[PDB]
Amino acid sequence: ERMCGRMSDFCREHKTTLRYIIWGILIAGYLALVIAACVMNFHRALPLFVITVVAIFFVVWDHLMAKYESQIARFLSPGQRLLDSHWFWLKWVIWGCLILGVILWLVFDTAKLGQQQLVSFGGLIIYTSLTFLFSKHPTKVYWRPVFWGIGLQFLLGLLILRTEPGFMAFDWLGKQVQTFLGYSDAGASFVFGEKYTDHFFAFKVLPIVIFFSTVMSMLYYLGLMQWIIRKVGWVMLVTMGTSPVESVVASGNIFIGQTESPLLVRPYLPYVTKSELHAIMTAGFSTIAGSVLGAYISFGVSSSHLLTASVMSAPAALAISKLFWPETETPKINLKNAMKMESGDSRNLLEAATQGASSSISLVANIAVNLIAFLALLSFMNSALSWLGNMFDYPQLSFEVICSYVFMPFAFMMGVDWQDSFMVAKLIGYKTFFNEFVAYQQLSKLISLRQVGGPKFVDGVQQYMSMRSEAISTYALCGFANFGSLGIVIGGLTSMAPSRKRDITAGAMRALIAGTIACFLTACIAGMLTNTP
Amino acid sequence: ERMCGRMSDFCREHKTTLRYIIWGILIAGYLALVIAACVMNFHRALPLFVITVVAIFFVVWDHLMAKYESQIARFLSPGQRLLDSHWFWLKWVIWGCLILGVILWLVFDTAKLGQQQLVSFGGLIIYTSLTFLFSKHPTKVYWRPVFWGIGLQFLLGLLILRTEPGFMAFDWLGKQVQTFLGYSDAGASFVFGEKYTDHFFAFKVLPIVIFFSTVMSMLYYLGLMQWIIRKVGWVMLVTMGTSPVESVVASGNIFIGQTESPLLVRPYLPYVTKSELHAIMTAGFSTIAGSVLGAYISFGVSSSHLLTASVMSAPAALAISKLFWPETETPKINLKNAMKMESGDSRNLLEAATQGASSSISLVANIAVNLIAFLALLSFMNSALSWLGNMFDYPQLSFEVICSYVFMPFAFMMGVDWQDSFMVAKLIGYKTFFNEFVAYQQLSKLISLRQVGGPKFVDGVQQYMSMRSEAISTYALCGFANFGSLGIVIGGLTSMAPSRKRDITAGAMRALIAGTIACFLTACIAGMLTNTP
Amino acid sequence: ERMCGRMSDFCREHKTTLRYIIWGILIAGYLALVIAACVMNFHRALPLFVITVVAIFFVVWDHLMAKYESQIARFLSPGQRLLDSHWFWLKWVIWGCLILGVILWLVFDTAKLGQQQLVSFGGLIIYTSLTFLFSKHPTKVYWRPVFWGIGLQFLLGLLILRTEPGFMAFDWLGKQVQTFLGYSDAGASFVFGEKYTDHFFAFKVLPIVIFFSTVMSMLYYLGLMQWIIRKVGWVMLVTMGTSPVESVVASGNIFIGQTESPLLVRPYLPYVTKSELHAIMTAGFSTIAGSVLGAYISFGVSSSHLLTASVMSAPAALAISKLFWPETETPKINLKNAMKMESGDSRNLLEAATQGASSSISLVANIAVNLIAFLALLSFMNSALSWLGNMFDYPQLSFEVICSYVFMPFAFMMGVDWQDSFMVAKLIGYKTFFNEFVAYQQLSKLISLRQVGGPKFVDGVQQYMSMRSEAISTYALCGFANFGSLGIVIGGLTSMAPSRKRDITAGAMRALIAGTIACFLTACIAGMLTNTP
Ligand code: NA
Ligand code: NA
Ligand code: NA
Ligand code: NA
Ligand code: NA
Ligand code: NA
Repeated sequence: ERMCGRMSDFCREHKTTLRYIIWGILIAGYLALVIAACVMNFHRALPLFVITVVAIFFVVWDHLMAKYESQIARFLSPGQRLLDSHWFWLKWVIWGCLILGVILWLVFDTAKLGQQQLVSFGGLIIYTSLTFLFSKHPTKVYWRPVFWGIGLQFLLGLLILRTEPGFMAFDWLGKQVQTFLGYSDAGASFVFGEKYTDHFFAFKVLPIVIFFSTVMSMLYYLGLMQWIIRKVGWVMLVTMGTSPVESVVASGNIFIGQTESPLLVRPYLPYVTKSELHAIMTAGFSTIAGSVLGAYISFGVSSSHLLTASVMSAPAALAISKLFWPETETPKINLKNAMKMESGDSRNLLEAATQGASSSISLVANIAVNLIAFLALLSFMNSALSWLGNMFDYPQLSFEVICSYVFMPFAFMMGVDWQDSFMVAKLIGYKTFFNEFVAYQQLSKLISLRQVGGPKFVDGVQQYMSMRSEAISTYALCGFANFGSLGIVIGGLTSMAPSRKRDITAGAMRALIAGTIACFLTACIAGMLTNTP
Repeated sequence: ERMCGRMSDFCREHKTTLRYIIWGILIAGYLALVIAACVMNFHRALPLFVITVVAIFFVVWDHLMAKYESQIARFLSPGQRLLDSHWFWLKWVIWGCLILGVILWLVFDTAKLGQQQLVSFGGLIIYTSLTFLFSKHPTKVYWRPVFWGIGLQFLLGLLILRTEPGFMAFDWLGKQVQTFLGYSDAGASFVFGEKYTDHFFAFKVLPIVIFFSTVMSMLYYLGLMQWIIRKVGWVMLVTMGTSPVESVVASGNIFIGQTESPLLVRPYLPYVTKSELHAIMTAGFSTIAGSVLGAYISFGVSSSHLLTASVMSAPAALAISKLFWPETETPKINLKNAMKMESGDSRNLLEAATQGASSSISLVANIAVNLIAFLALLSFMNSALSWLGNMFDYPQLSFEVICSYVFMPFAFMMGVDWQDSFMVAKLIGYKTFFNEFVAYQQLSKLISLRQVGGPKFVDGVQQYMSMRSEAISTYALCGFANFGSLGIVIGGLTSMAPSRKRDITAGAMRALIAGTIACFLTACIAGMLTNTP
Repeated sequence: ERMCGRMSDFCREHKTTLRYIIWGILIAGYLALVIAACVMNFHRALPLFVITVVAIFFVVWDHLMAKYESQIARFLSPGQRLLDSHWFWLKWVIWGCLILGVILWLVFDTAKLGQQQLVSFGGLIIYTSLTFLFSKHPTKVYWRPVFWGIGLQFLLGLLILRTEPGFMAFDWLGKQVQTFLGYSDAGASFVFGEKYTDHFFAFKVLPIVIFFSTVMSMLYYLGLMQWIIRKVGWVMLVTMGTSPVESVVASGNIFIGQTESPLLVRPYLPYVTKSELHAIMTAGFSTIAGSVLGAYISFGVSSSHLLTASVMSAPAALAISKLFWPETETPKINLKNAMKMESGDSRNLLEAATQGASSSISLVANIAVNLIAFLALLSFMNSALSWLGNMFDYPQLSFEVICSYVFMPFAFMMGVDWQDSFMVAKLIGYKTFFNEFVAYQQLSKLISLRQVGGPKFVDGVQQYMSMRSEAISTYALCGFANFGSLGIVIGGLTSMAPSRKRDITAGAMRALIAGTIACFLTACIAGMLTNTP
């Protein structure tokens, strides 16, 4: 077997030049297909040309920043030194201009929209002030991440809600998610048949959760999910001044659920502070997950708003966390260690597909059983309350009637008009005492009634509300914060870090309240930028 | 933050007087609603007045017994000393009166009802005598728990089956369980749709098991389930003279399944004797669980009888256990340690709801798969037996035909008439070789046919039986004793106490036989008190 | 209790003579029923007489071989010594006759059938030669198991495909499996109702997997599955010269899946060589399991071919394993230790039924979810490829079009005609990138279209292919080899033998490729023996 020995020596001799040449050939093939496509017809091939360009730019970009990091840094140092020399007097000029601009925007845009928009700005001040008064360390507050986290949300809103490019971008992005959730029907129509639509939620909606979970596991194997997380976590780290670990877990919670996002920093969890641990739990309570995103879109909830609320919830969570539990210790973990994300144990892309499908088995089982239980309890609670009410000639008493009054101040401060504030309060109740599946199922009913066009009042009962109030409700409800999830959060985190059980249990309730305040902050900014139709 | 420091000092200074005042205000609110209700209309508010009274009585009762325990005990000591002085001659007078009363009841009530009722009394003597002859220690028998356990069942039967108050109480109690199992439909109609009734057992019955499991976990968090268990376990402990640990696990098995009720005494399991371990396994084999109670009621099985059989099965199990395996050692665990029941790890009532729903996932999965398997095996066994029978011109041979003859003596001794004893024997077979889901599904068929009113015989084949025989069958079938559950019992108990694997394995088969005898004892007492229609 | 003491002494005194007499009475009862049946009517009782005879023969056979093993061995030694004396010149005579016979069979049978049959013989030479050239140790090849493993497949094919007795035997055997998969409907029609057929795959096909899994666990408790495995593993051990451990795991993989068959030798896994570990993984990739056999028959795939492919896949796997990774070490485990199979922990046959049902819960859950995911990915991949193709005026581009060209040479070498080789290539693709559920669902479509009788071409598109090509495809697709199963195999084996993780990971990819080559070897032998209709 001399030939077998020679072939071996060839490979080990020039392994780097063999495998690199192969990729280069593959790349040339792709580029040949693209250029040929544009030649045959450019307008038809435009989306394939755009994708190719943006990918090339980032590949080049990321390559340059990695090699010329030392040179770029020193080239920026003379400027940073000059600013720190004049910053003692220049800070009052920059602050004064920002304040002036906030006043001008209120006077000339918010005040024009109306009173409900001004009230939304007041709720932002009130929700923030209450977070300070009830802070763990009201004298230790670092105010930089509070003002940057609110400013970033406002900039995102302006771009996305108040410009055509950002509006067109997130309307397009939402329509792609709708098209993508239809592919699950091919799998659902074989396992459950052509009559799979006889059981809509079980045989059509839970397959979407399986498919999206499968896709997310493929993007983590490829390293595309980690590539976006580092980009977003760096913007928040360099503006807000937040620690690397809590910046990475916040950007990851935009796409990943609360029980899986701390795995992005699993080795370094036993050494995080009490404030970083609080931020890790707040970020999970203030966001949702991509696996369940398509389920809410299937109900009839706006895809654009869901995507916008999720992106705005990362800087809101860190701003409320750092104000509800500021940092009194010194952080140990550095940037390089936080940005490295130990990828899973999948040898190929088809093994990553099966691991994501197998992991979805327990998710869809718990979704289904919690909804059977919660909705049976509600039916019982409402029969008991009518039994009791009838003893005072008020058999209308319900869980909805009580929540319409208990949570109505929170909705009014988000800028919902008086009438609809009693209908939004009911949804805050469903989310708080049950979950956001229940709440979003009820909101979708209200959306459908309005689209039909029937009467708004029947026998003095309001049937549906405005579109602005459905928007504000979409942001307020976008989070995994509910009283029953407090134990699966504590347990899952202790499992990753058993040495910290004492600290985890102490920060979990404050983190759930901060999560709710974070989602309400997003709804006040949306409310102050949306007009009244 | 001086105000924050002052507010802190106020709370830590008078924490006891702050939280107590709050509860007192809440209590005054409740009482105000009740009194106002009765004022507006008393007859309508009666059930809310009754509930409030019985709760107040027990709260006061339990408070007095806890404080004045030492005084009450000594006040009873002069009487107990006098009785132990005259007990040497007074024991013959009390025994003679009891015997006389048993004879008078047989002559003037049982003999009037008929021959089938007298046979039921004979089966009680025969089942008990066989338990002695085949005892582990026939010379070590302590006879006090054998005669009290039978007497308590007879008193319960008289009260519940032979008085209007006890009959009305348990008929009312059963109708509340029926109303309560309808709330699960609100959850089932969303997850599975309006067509959830196209798949009755899977999409309507298994949601009842989820809902009841959810509710039981809420009552354990509140401490209401443990409060009833201590009351019942104390009556059996003070009459029968049974050990605290086996008295607590028997009363808990009325409400809790066999794999979860030993958790009521998990710390003390490595130190229980061989007789207490046998009793722990017998009690689980002689009872059912609240989670599956509503499933059998959905079939059409009487709710009152199921509840009565479960309560009577606790003193029957201990009487048969102490006769099949008497105590030859000294018990270590005392009363205070057995009555303390380490409650779970739920921080609130909505976390207790989700833990009970999540735990039901594996229960309903195993119920469904065991029924697919058992009913497919039966179809195969019956085709093989017809194939074989046809070789002798008897293609009617079946599993039912064989069991109608093998188990017919056991049914006749419970007081079932000759004809119907061959139909009850088939049900004993289904339970023994399969489970009590199969058996109760078959009994419900027979109940429906009788209600319809068709012919009782068609072509010489009896279609349905009497109502007394459906009652006796309801008691005989109320237990988790079947040959296939012997391994999930051993495994689950070893997990809790790995040091005792050797003892657990030695007492498991004797405990399964004792379980069956215990359920048959209940059916003989029901049979001797029920009249022939 | 003197009588209880005497009865005890009687049993302990003559326990062996008491329990043996009982079995003898039971046996006499069975024999009495059989003889009586034949007397009443022999032709009707024939299948019960045949079964009884074959059982008696093996019981006697196995008893004689166990007692007279030493005598038989020495009686054969003079013959074995004579052969090893004349074997130096007699080896050329036996080899020359075998070769001559292969030539005569090609000239006078294969060449008569046609060109597609001769090509199938060439593919056998080509697939085998490629396995050598790419071998791990091309200079260390022991050629005895390569020629015996191919010869055994050819003998099995001749017997089963080219004689009436073997054809009638495996057609009868397949019809019994069809009858047996109908009993699951009794269980499916109660859990899911009379409308269980509204969801065919979920509510009718997955109950077959539950029932077959239940039955296999009962046959392992009885020791009937281990009794067949030893018989088949001994033939391969005494002909091919393979190690005891890899002979036992190959025969067990005919009936048992790949994640459970190494449990037949769990204690001895830390001491197996690198070649035996490779063979253990190849055998699992080249076979299927009895639990999923009925699911493929429900699609419409031939029962006889599935059974034949499974039996032929055991000697093919060992022949390709020993050529792709020959043995360079010394094996430690001996025959007695490999043939002993530690049976499970079931105390009776009804506990073995419940353990097999409970184990099927995760199997049917993973089957269903992987199919929802794989079929949703396919729908997406095909829409993306049409989007891209349309940029060149070729919107027909699909995953099927690409696989019809990539895998067409592999199908042509198995002897599929030119036209149908593009349709078989699509199925090889489905299996490789997804699984054999997807592939067999697509093959069944093609079978049904042909049975209908419609047009074979519509608009230039071939709709169905020949019956010979459906046969060849049935053998090529009978294996659990796919890229996504590589991680559940590694993990499950490491769990059994954590010390070998390094070796397991190194042989897993070579074992998956060898698995595929093994299934393709079976299809070339089937193809060279099947005629063109
Ligand atoms: Na999240
Ligand atoms: Na949010
Ligand atoms: Na119980
Ligand atoms: Na019972
Ligand atoms: Na296998
Ligand atoms: Na195969």
